[PDB]
Amino acid sequence: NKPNRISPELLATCGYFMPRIFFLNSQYAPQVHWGDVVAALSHFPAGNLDLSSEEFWYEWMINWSKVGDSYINIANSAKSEVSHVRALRSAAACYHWAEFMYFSDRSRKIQLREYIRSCFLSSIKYSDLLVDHQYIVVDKFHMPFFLIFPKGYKEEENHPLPCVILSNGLDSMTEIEILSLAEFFLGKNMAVAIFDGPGQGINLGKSPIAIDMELYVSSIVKLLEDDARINSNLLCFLGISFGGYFALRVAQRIGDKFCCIVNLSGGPEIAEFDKLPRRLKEDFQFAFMQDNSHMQSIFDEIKLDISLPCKTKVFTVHGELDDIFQIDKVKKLDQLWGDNHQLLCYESEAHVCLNKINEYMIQVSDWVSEQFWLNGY
Amino acid sequence: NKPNRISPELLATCGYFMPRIFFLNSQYAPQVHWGDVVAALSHFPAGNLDLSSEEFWYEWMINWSKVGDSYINIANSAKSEVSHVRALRSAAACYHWAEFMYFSDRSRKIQLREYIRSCFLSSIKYSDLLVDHQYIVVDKFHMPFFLIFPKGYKEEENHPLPCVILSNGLDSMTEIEILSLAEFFLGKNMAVAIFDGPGQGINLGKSPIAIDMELYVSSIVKLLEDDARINSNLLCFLGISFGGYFALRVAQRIGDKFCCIVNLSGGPEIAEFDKLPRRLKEDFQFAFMQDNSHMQSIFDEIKLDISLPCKTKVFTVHGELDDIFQIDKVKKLDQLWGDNHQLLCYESEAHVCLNKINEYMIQVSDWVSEQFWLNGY
Ligand code: NA
Ligand code: NA
Repeated sequence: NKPNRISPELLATCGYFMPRIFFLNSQYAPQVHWGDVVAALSHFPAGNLDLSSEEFWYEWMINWSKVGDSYINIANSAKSEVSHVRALRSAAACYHWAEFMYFSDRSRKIQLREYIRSCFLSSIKYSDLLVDHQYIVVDKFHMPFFLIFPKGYKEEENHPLPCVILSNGLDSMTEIEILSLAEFFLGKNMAVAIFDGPGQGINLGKSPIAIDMELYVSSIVKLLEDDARINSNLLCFLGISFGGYFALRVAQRIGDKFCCIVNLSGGPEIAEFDKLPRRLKEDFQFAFMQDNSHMQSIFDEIKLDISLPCKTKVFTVHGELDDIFQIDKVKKLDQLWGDNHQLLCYESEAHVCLNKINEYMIQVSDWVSEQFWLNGY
Repeated sequence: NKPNRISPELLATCGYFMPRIFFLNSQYAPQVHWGDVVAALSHFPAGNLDLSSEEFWYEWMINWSKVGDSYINIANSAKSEVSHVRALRSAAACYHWAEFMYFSDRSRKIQLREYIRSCFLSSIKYSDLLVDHQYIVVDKFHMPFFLIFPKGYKEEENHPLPCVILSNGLDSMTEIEILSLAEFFLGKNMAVAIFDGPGQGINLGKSPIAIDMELYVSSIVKLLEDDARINSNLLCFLGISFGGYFALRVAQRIGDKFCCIVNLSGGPEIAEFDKLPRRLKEDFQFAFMQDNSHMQSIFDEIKLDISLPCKTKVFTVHGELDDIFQIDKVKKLDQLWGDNHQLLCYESEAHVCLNKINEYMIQVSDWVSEQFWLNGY
């Protein structure tokens, strides 16, 4: 018998995704341990090493689902609330990596996201964080919304807090990657607003993702203006990935509502749809609830008019080797937007610079604090 | 230009150590991100893949030192206390993986452990945990000692707390692996006592490790008896690795002082010294401050008399494929010690079962709580 280990071939093949799967060391956001990846991949079928193939991500979903199931069983037999919550968090992380690049069974993907959201709402019950969970009605759309306050927050012993609104990317889950980012702002005694817009979080596969996501952000701003606990003159919008694209839109359309905006590896336009690597064609197809033939036209419409003015301070983190949002288009935007746009460019980093996420989220969090201080906080 | 990645050959070679390096998702204990491992190993010299070779661990120490240095620079330029502490923790983790299997420069290894301890004492200043740091005098030895209380602890609003004493293994650092384990008990509103006995933590390479570590544990017990904040009738001793060996000694010599004892992959005797794999000969040599020729005699003397009675409830977690503490010797002890010894044996797990550490620390923490409840807590 050999110890349970990940195949060298598989580890190599998954190199791009390993920084995504581990993500950020987080207190509240579900996170995998190395052993969870071993549990998922130790018995992964050999000869299945094509990141672009449907068969790879089927086995990926199946194997990660097993590890999630194992943690739900630990959670169900847990002898304490603290153990129960630890197990539910581990389960949620495993189910997210099961689903995030799986698009072949719409009902199964939605089921896995429901598992994650059920785990999250259970974790909140036993957490030490004040979570204000509600639906924001935008026209006929009921938008899931979480307003989260720093550790030991009491309204009676605090002035109104600054607030960071954070957007999902194409394939993130709100309580996993976005809550992970949000902890950097909670750690600095800021409120955070995380949300499931159309085609985002729990709504992925239910409603098509909205290109004009600023309309939904506008409704969050209106809520924060009405909340006495929040200083609406100290607001930041942060987007990761495609969420970073929304961050550039917010800068153009409603930028004057924000002291500052953070773009984590979003861009003003996406690379040619047909030539997208890995599973990204199916990823974009699933989010927009459209087939291959309709997607380039959507990419055309997505493309920003970069001459339309940037109405606040923007900080972009981008990788030179990003194959989804090309660095040349980001640098063109950086040049045009001038003193209002700061670019941190990582020379040897792929899409979202995930080898640097710990160091750049330190820098980004301190930059946001500075912009609030520059607006007299 | 290719994105910074770890060589397939290197990832494969390091498979045994990757679960050790990532360890446990921790709130206080320093922990690496995936990106830190990439920073360490992306430019690791090719053709250097022998885990048993001195040249491998020299380059390992050099490359991990670079990443630690990078985090100290982030810490020194940090614009907030929260950012400063995040950076110091990341630095401490990197310096630990630089040193933990490096024995060739005594002064450099001690220097790296001093860096970690300086980072830790700085992190305590800005932490939300009550840390009682002092020296326990045992004869002429001044033993570094940390009594840590749960989050939001106030003596005036608490009865005396149960306390878990945790021991280092051969190559752990007290504020890294041991504090990581300790968080499972802090999470359950227990006090934790972590310490640097002879040849342990900051004392590794300064004093030879003491085979009779129970003498130093006895002095901790006396301190906890005198502390009004601690219920001395609700004490647990946990050891990891060689620390688990000390846990078996404590069970034999002063077991009646403890409600329960946890042995994380310690054993009653070590495998033949001469045939030890990887860097373990140099590891044991360094800890005992002795040369190759003296080490088998020490292993002889280390070997327990398993007929000497176990004086409390013991829980052992062990891997079938452990190549340091053979499972057959652990199972012999389990049989002899009877109803007072419980064995969790993982069929396909190597030394310390690190692919299972998250799930088994859930089970272990709940088991300790149960033993305190069985002693009327
Ligand atoms: Na307000
Ligand atoms: Na006491």
